[PDB]
Amino acid sequence: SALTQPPSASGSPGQSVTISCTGTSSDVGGSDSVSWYQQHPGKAPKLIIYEVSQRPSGVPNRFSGSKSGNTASLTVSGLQAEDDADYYCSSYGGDNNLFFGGGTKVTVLGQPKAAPSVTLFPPSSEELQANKATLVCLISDFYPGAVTVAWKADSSPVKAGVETTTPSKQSNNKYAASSYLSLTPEQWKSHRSYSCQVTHEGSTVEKTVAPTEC
Amino acid sequence: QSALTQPPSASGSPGQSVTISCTGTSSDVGGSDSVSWYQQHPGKAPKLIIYEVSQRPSGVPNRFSGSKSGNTASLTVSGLQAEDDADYYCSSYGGNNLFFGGGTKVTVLGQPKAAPSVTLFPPSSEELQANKATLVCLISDFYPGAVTVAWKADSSPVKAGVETTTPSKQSNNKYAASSYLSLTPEQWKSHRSYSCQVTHEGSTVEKTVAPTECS
Repeated sequence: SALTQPPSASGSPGQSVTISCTGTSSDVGGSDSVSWYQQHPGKAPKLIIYEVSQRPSGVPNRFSGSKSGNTASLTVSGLQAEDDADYYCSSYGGDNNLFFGGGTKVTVLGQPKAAPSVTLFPPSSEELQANKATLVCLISDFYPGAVTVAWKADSSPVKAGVETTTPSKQSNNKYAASSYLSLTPEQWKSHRSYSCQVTHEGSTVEKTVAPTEC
Repeated sequence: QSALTQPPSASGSPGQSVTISCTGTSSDVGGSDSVSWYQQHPGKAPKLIIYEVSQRPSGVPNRFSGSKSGNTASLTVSGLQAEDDADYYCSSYGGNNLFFGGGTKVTVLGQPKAAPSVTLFPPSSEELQANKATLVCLISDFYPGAVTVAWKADSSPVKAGVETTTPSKQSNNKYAASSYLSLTPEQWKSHRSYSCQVTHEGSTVEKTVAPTECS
């Protein structure tokens, strides 16, 4: 039996948002065992409130928890991009039962546009010794999290051997991805250069690398 | 690092059994019979599946069993079913605070296992000229799509400046990710080496790179 949370809530940077967690007299209304967890997709939930109002060590004083009757509430003030996450409440009930809310996705509205930083790496000596010549185009610090990548061998398009990872949000709240091109040492040494062209929000960043002169 | 230690992953095929551990100290896991286990499917609420070491809440099948020996609690899932593929967490009371593990991803194998290809790249000449010395540890062609990365500066663990992408399925239906360490040129040039350690299916692969006079 789930506790009741709104599926979504939102706020702009620096604003406050309050989200609720409705249970029954025998769980939320029954004791001070209400906890709140903040979870970024693909990461473990982080405890932000326990015993209705208590913050663990390291949780900013911007997160406040309270309860009135059968409804617990979490308020997040001075919203920051890192606060954009899923929030789950829980409460013990009778008979060793532990109830969880269905989660609230809190959206921090209007986050700033950010162009990608692109760094193109030529093949490592270890992999060239291992008869491999992979290039990696590291793409970081971009927002929103959608990019397209094209590769060139000299000035010509590369139509095979390309993989680009699905962008993931990193600790600076901006996206990262890597495009990698698996070349043979012969393909790498036979061209004057390779280039990675990253398109983000209609603007392209191009980087070029060439076989070592060392 | 979480208060209790759980292995980052486990796997098995349908019908197999898996056992996952949760290690603490004598003041938490080994001090009482208060270990709880929680199951969580991506994008869904966690669910309590074991409490007080061995107790199953109503409706949790007997395929799930919990035990404890000294400072280590264990959860066994027998006859693995598709619905068991999830993240599993433990918790315990401590000397009367609550301590948690960092979670174990349990994968019900959907295709053959595949060990990752790990390629470690030193700083590129262009970024060094731009006063950056980012290293990239490319990890590809692995299954299950669960990986843990750690970096070392010489033999010392380095946590600061590390970012690792969430694994994503590539055109060959295997996973890829990259881990990048944002060093300054001073940090890069002043150490003997830097290493990328990739853990997958309980085994660790390490790659090391060191500065050169010419890039």
